[PDB]
Amino acid sequence: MNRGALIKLVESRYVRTDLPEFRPGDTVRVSYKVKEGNRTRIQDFEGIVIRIRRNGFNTTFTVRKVSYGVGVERIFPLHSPLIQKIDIVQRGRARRAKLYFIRNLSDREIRRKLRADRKRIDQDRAAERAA
RNA sequence: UUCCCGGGCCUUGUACACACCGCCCGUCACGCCAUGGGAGCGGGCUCUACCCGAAGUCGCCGGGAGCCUACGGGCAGGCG
Ligand SMILES: [Mg+2]
Ligand SMILES: [Mg+2]
Ligand SMILES: [Mg+2]
Ligand SMILES: [Mg+2]
Ligand SMILES: [Mg+2]
Ligand SMILES: [Mg+2]
Ligand SMILES: [Mg+2]
Ligand SMILES: [Mg+2]
Ligand SMILES: [Mg+2]
Ligand SMILES: [Mg+2]
Ligand SMILES: [Mg+2]
Ligand SMILES: [Mg+2]
Ligand SMILES: [Mg+2]
Ligand SMILES: [Mg+2]
Ligand SMILES: [Mg+2]
Ligand SMILES: [Mg+2]
Ligand SMILES: [Mg+2]
Ligand SMILES: [Mg+2]
Ligand SMILES: [Mg+2]
Ligand SMILES: [Mg+2]
Repeated sequence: MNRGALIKLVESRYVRTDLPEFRPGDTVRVSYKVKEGNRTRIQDFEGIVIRIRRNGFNTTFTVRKVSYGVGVERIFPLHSPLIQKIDIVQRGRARRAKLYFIRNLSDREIRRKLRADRKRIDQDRAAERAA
């Protein structure tokens, strides 16, 4: 038997392919399904992805933002059915996979440390030319 | 005729005139009032140094690059 393939097989029913590719440092908008009262709604969480934790179907990513003077971090399963869509709002270029360090940085310092990833921005623009 | 008691005349000092049985000082005791000191406690104002920093004018850029061309330009946008 191949235990890995069995697991991949169980996971296959839940795997997602509709979400855009992004890297740590990119700024991302996650439209997330949420439950309140008496209804469910979609709430956008927009911020820098500081971490992508890979384990295939089980990979998760972490998005950090400042909300009314307070740092907030959300952890999302990359294949969650509660993510309606993810929008790339900016491409950042980091020089490491985990950006924990920006927790200690001023907004000004972060803006210096993560400059726009012009290579991947151009790529986005080259695509998005629809036939 | 020094002393005690009463008085008369002259004079002298007096913070006494209720007139020396006068006036009056301070502790202590009780009561009230205001202030000072006092481990500290609370608050107001202020000064200095540094960290972060909105809006905004100003200055640079405006390109791996968008839009308007009015194209040796402008706006977006970026930096300070
Ligand atoms: Mg396994
Ligand atoms: Mg199998
Ligand atoms: Mg909301
Ligand atoms: Mg942020
Ligand atoms: Mg849905
Ligand atoms: Mg006599
Ligand atoms: Mg006589
Ligand atoms: Mg006499
Ligand atoms: Mg005398
Ligand atoms: Mg006299
Ligand atoms: Mg007292
Ligand atoms: Mg006192
Ligand atoms: Mg006192
Ligand atoms: Mg005092
Ligand atoms: Mg005080
Ligand atoms: Mg004080
Ligand atoms: Mg400091
Ligand atoms: Mg400053
Ligand atoms: Mg130009
Ligand atoms: Mg400007």
